Amino acid sequence: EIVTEEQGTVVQQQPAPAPTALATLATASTGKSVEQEWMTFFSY
Amino acid sequence: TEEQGTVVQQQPAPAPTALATLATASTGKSVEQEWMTFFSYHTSINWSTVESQGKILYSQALNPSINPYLDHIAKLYSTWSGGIDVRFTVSGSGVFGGKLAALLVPPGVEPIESVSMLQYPHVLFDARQTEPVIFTIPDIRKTLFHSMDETDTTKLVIMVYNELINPYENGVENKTTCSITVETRPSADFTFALLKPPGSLIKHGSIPSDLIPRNSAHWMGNRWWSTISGFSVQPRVFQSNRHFDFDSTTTGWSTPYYVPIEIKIQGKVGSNNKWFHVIDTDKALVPGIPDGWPDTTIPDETKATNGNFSYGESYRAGSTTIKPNENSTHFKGTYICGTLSTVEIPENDEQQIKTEAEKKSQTMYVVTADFKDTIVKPQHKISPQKLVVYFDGPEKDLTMSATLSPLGYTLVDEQPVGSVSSRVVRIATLPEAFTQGGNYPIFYVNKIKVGYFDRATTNCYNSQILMTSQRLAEGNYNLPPDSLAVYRITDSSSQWFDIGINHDGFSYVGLSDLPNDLSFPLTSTFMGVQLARVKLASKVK
Amino acid sequence: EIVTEEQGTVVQQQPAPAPTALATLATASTGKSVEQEWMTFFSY
Amino acid sequence: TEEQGTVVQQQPAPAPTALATLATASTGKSVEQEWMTFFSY
Repeated sequence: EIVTEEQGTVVQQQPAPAPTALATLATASTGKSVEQEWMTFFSY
Repeated sequence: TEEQGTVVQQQPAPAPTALATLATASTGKSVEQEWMTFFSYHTSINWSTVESQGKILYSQALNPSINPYLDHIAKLYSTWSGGIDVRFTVSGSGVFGGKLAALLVPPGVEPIESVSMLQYPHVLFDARQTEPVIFTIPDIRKTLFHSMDETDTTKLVIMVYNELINPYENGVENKTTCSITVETRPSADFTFALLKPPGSLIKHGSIPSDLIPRNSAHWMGNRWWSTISGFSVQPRVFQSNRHFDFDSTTTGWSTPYYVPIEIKIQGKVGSNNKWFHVIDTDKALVPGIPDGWPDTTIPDETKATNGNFSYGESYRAGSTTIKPNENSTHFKGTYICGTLSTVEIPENDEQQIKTEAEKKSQTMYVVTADFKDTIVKPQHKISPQKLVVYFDGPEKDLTMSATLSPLGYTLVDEQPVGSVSSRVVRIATLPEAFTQGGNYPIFYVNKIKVGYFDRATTNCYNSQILMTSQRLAEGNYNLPPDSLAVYRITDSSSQWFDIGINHDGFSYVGLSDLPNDLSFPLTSTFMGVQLARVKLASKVK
Repeated sequence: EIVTEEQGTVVQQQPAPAPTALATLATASTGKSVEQEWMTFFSY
Repeated sequence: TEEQGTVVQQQPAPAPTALATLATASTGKSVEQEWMTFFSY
């Protein structure tokens, strides 16, 4: 059959934490807010 | 609180928002980071019915590099965190049989090609897959985030569970293959952190993912400029000149490039010989030694007598034997170098030299050794004093400057160039690499023009590919001294084998001997970093 | 299997915009109205 | 009333307060002058 761009069966595996919680700890330390930060400052 | 600078009002104003709308309507813009809405080619895997249980067909660690877009963007940042989905699309025949096991190896653990790895939680997909399998690699870490230099992350491994099998296949020694394409898509929780000041370095060091060119067509040697044509597995590899390590250090006297050798000779009255001394040189790395001065020396001792090429009939193409005694050539193990010489006519006193100055230029034969006016002794420890040139040089007190460019080599025997410690020139020490645990070191081979023979050529060893020497020289790379920068080489056939680069700069292979039948139009791809203690992978017949 | 004259599964492509938008832009600049325009005017 | 100097906006911002929280959670910070909560030789 036909397979699109994100198509595909996703399998789950034993060693596997909480993606979200980890993400938060990162942005917490990082300070991430906007995805394209180079749009918020002037570059030489 | 306050932004530096004052906003002024310009007349031509961007005021319209509709313009944007129009743009959007005709382009169909939705999301801002499109690479997150689709899988993109990463690598391909050819699963063969010869590859047995336990073999690893794929092993990558979570890193921006496993994705085209992710990677190109990472160059802008200094921090990343999050996982990435890896989608495998197996495409074989519905009549085949076989399973493939997937497993996630936590950070701090190096996987090995053993079924032991399966005494750990693992899922498996079959050879006759219908819909793609997506494995999402979690980002297990003990730090709020990752530093662009970090490599020790979760590793995805694909091992052969049950050997692929084809019924319709003949019983005769043959083999069928089942192709599998690997793509990636950054998971939702994936993100780049702080921007990195363009031009800045990575304190701990950039990952060595570009030390070997993608096409073997751009593989020049760090010893001879000719492009690589083969490899040679040796229980010990060594070299010093133009060989750089990950610290960017070099025990040599030349840069990672090939440039003309500006030299300065001096002749003296009454000299029945033709060997000369080098008194000075312009462009030079190590003070006194000319940048690019050949790395090989003469074989044995011999009287400094004028002579020409001369090889017995033991060198006539057709004889599988060569007696090194027939070779009467005195300037053996010498590097042929085209030249453009000039003479410094002394002040107005006696222009008896203006005669030797107007003479046409000769091609000098360079080498490195000790020069006792009567006999030339082979010296493998270079110094501004052991620089020796040989040709039809003037027999009158003089000072001549020349600019030469190595083009060939005075053949000595069947053995390849620089395949022996003793004949390898060095200054302080001589870098080396020995076989370590199933991983043998290699020499990159390329052809070099020879002596008086026809358009013939002999083999020349090289410790690094010119580029590795360049990158490693001008770059800020890094990797644990107990690891290897692994790359996978694929020939223009179904053959391939991994190459690991040592911190010292030498390359290894997981075989005790590489094939000859290698269809040379080659292609290399970075695999990642592995403990040296693990046997480099390969699939060769 | 028998395939008719218009038979076929339509698959949607990732990089594709909304037709209706561009569509009208055309109709608007072009003034398109009927189809066999030659039905609406006498020709020499 | 006025503080000498002008505050400008830098990009890498300290904005996160959670960082502090994490610090605090793993160190167990309570009081600011710890030497006041115990006798010392």
